[PDB]
Amino acid sequence: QVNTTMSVQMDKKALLCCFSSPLINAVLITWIIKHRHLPSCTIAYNLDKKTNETSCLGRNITWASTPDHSPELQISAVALQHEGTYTCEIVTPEGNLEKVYDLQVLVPPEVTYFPGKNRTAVCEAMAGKPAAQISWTPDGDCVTKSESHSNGTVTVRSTCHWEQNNVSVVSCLVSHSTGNQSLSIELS
Ligand SMILES: *[C@@H]1O[C@H](CO)[C@@H](O)[C@H](O)[C@H]1NC(C)=O
Ligand SMILES: *[C@@H]1O[C@H](CO)[C@@H](O)[C@H](O)[C@H]1NC(C)=O
Ligand SMILES: *[C@@H]1O[C@H](CO)[C@@H](O)[C@H](O)[C@H]1NC(C)=O
Ligand SMILES: *[C@@H]1O[C@H](CO)[C@@H](O)[C@H](O)[C@H]1NC(C)=O
Ligand SMILES: *[C@@H]1O[C@H](CO)[C@@H](O)[C@H](O)[C@H]1NC(C)=O
Repeated sequence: QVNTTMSVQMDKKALLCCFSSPLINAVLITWIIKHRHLPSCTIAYNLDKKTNETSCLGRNITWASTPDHSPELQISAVALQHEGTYTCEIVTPEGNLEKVYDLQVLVPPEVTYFPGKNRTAVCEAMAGKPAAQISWTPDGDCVTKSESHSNGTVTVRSTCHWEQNNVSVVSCLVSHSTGNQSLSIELS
């Protein structure tokens, strides 16, 4: 329930801090990783016996470094499969402690822009997470179509037409939390 929401972009490295203190007497540290559909996996470290185990092979999930006073999980390269709950269960001589992360994966859209026939322009934001928002300058008569994909990404495709014959150059803004992208299009 009490958790840290964390947003990480595709292909970037993510670091999930369990705690950072020389005072916490951790005997065993376990990360439990849960997904909506994908099966769960675990990385565990025995600080007493200096031994470790993993059921996360092929998921690019490891200990950032050997855990001591700053136990930290590392995702070397974030991918859609990484979205889920990351729970750090700490066993100390006094009892149990926990740190929960809710990891969200952001996918930047792949954009394209092009003029069409009869003073139309097309702006597309391919497979973004969340869906990108497309806006035009100046205002046109547009049709925007969004397609949700099974991986959680959304493709947005916009086609406009401008009445005013004083309009020769149009601008498309593709807004996204990972960064805005805009380009101007010369009408036919
Ligand atoms: C994390 O906390 C937020 C805000 O309270 C909540 O919306 C979300 O569902 C929680 N997630 C988990 C995995 O507990
Ligand atoms: C964890 O286990 C793997 C496989 O047994 C090992 O290669 C790795 O060095 C261990 N990690 C740490 C932080 O000791
Ligand atoms: C693991 O990450 C590396 C880059 O650090 C990447 O080349 C590889 O394809 C990734 N493997 C999986 C299964 O995600
Ligand atoms: C998500 O699905 C779309 C549509 O199949 C695909 O174009 C895109 O490459 C996928 N995204 C990722 C990050 O796998
Ligand atoms: C991206 O564009 C939107 C819409 O104009 C704006 O609200 C937002 O501040 C922009 N983001 C950045 C980082 O400039």
